[PDB]
Amino acid sequence: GSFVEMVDNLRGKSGQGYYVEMTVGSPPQTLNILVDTGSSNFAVGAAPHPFLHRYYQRQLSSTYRDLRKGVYVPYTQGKWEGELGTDLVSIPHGPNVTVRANIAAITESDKFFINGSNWEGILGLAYAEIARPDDSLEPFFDSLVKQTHVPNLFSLQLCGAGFPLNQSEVLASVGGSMIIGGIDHSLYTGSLWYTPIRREWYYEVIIVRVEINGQDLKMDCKEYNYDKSIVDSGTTNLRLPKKVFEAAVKSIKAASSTEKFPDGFWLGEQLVCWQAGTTPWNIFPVISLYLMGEVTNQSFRITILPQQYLRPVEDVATSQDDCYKFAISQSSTGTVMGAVIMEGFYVVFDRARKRIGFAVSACHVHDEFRTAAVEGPFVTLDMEDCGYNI
Ligand SMILES: CCCN(CCC)C(=O)c1cc(C)cc(C(=O)N[C@@H](Cc2cc(F)cc(F)c2)[C@H](O)[C@H]2C[C@@H](OCc3ccccc3)CN2)c1
Repeated sequence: GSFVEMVDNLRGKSGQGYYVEMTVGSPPQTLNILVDTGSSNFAVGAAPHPFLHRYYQRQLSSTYRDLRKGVYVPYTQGKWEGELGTDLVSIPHGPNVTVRANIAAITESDKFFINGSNWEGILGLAYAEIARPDDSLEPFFDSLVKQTHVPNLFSLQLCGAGFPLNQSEVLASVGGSMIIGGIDHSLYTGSLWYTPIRREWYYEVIIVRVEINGQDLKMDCKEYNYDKSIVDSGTTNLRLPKKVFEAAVKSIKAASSTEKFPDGFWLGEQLVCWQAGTTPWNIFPVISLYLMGEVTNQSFRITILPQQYLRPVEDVATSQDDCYKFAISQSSTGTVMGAVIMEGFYVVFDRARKRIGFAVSACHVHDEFRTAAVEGPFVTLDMEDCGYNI
């Protein structure tokens, strides 16, 4: 591991997001910021909000510059409205550099901030193409690279605990690592496999095959990427296109058929609980996603365990049972490889080489019988046809 200063700089959990500490302004104002590879705006609470115990105070920053422009960002989930400006930004546990970056000062929001998440802003790490108001608003990471010598690459190790973290525990627990400008080899085991970034807007990839316990889901691969497939730390669940979700759930139900679960469970809405330590991991199937490789006609697969797709939640009775929610849900906007999927892997966003790398995470949750995996190569033909074109 060559980036010790950035190792263990993340906190949080899949259900509320993973955040990194940042400072904005002069003198520096410390804020916790949601790491979001699924959007491209850097925005911070800039006005009192019931769920915020701190916010960006522009009038206290001598380096604050007003862009005299409003900004609106409607995500899939919530939304916020703000005022554009620029200011000096640093990452305490990051590269020892300070950059001037665009900042959306959030003045109004709806279903955006999360009670108890401990974060006050969002760091959109994707490309300018999806930045609001438009692509002229340079994203933070682009500014970082243009203004410093930091390599155009970042890597994420999101660490799920495998069990519930109460409010005090999640504040004292290490949630992972965001290595800015490099790859830290202590964060993964085995080899890194790379899939092409199809197009630079979201971190778009192409899934070419899906297996549930080795059984081919057997759908036209274009269905897996309808209308796109993205890697998104800002979404908890693995979200799948309607038809793919229907097929996957039918197969996961068939594989786990020795136990019957209520429809509410499969809808990702209700928890299921087992007596302490008795979660029947073995009845649940592993899920493999095959991704386009960088070599013509070659693919590789990432394999996740139910310890990734079943999200630990506290029992509504705080009892001693081990409880979980099904973290796979339906999408109308394409596949979203969310945080629960990212928790099984060290993910390298190699912007410089337009590729995303995956390796088994040194912090993925597993059991003595099965582990997450990244394996290759596989001969795969016509993978370009798996991509969707509007
Ligand atoms: C339930 C709260 C949120 N949690 C739990 C915590 C992560 C979730 O699991 C969850 C569930 C769903 C169904 C959606 C989102 C979501 O929108 N997540 C947002 C980031 C985000 C927004 C927010 F309001 C609150 C957040 F905690 C994080 C991502 O950017 C999506 C948006 C989409 O790109 C659209 C887009 C639009 C404009 C500009 C750029 C991109 C692809 N990536 C998050």
